[PDB]
Amino acid sequence: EEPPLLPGENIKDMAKDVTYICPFTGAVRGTLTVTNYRLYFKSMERDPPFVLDASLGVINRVEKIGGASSRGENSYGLETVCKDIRNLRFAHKPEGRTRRSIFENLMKYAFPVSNNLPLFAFEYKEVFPENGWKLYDPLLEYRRQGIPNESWRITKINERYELCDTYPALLVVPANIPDEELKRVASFRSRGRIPVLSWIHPESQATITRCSQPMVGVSGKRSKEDEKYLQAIMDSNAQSHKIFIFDARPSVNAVANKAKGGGYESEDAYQNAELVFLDIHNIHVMRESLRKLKEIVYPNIEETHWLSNLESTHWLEHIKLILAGALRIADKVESGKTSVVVHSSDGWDRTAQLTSLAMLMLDGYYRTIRGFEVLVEKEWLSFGHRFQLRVGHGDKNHADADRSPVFLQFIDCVWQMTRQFPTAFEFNEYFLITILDHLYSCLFGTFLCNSEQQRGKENLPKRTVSLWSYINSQLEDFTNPLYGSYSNHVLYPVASMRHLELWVGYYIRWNPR
Repeated sequence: EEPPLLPGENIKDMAKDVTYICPFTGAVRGTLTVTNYRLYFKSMERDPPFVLDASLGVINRVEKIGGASSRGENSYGLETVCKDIRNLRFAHKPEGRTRRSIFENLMKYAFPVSNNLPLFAFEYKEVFPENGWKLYDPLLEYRRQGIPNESWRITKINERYELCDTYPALLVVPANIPDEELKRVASFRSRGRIPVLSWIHPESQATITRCSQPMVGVSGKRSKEDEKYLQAIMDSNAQSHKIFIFDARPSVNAVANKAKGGGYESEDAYQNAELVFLDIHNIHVMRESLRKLKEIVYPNIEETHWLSNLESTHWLEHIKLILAGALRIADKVESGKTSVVVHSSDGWDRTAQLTSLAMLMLDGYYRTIRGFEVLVEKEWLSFGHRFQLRVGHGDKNHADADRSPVFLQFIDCVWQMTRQFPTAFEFNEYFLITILDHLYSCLFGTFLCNSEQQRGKENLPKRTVSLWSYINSQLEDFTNPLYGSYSNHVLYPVASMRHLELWVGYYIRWNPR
């Protein structure tokens, strides 16, 4: 049958008598349709009609299966490798002459950018009541935190992204630090990502600042400005008992960076700071782990060695190290009334996972649907997480080594806390899954581009629809009924291989059980 079309979506090609080789219920012949948004397969040869509907943005690669030298049944066809923790395989009849046409169209519309075409987000013409782009207001988010105040001021030094182009326009720094100062520190911190305020404790004033690695290099080069800057962060605390710096990386990776120009804050250089390594691996290790998870989870799980196989992917270990890291950060702020500086190498992957998770543990606001959206727009989008690069939107280079499931791990971690505290969050699992589905779909412009500056030049608010516009207009679907009965507004999940579950709802949701 015909695939329901969204305003702006059009059919680009369709093939009759194509067979979908379901790993769960056997071959099924029907009609394959390709639009500028989805891949839609439907067969009336079953009751109810078998339907397969996936957004094209989830396709990684398209492979031709079989050739002129193939006889087996359903041996000639196509297979789409998906970001969805699944693969879709279809069989075509050579005499039907549809494969090539579908292959080319799948290649064309699933990878529009590689073909001088626009991401569907720019074609989507739907209109919603609520406007997701007006949801997050920096100046106001800060006002809610009580910023600025006597210890922290707002600067405009980067209002034109001149200080750091992968940072937001407004930045909160120590009240006693001048702009010419920031410029000096911006020179010592990789990519100019200087330490800037992310969150402040409502009562004690302990702060969570974020940044990238210090350009220390093989020779212990220092920065009077950077050192003074961190000192200023400490002098901003009443319970002024030193300051903690959480370096996301394993000790050996931090040293290896020092060898290439980066590094970490030494004991000698920063006398009033204690640095802790959190052992969270790089994007390459994370991509490799997810790959292994997919192999054992789809299509058929080998039950005899599920646990040992899961252990070998290390996926849950990474989820654990990330949560445990966020925990260490929240605890030091809450209980230790101590300020913490968070960084890694570029301060836009692991650093974003840590700040946002600790903030979810510390600020109940972020646990509300609107609060979470603000969290994502704040710590992830505005701060420079390279979504476009990490997901590879509309780009056919499936082997790109910059692609890594960083935001997915984050969302996975948020889900874990949701399992351990069923009444603490106003949103539900469906809300997180939806966020992950649209992270790949490219229906909304929310997760496009690699920095705030970029999203400004592309004028996304005026050319694309915000995912939040869709969500906030049907909150019923994304509202958790248990929310509202949680007094203690500080969460402390347990980061253990015994308390963390593999998110079956996302990684294994395709089996018709």
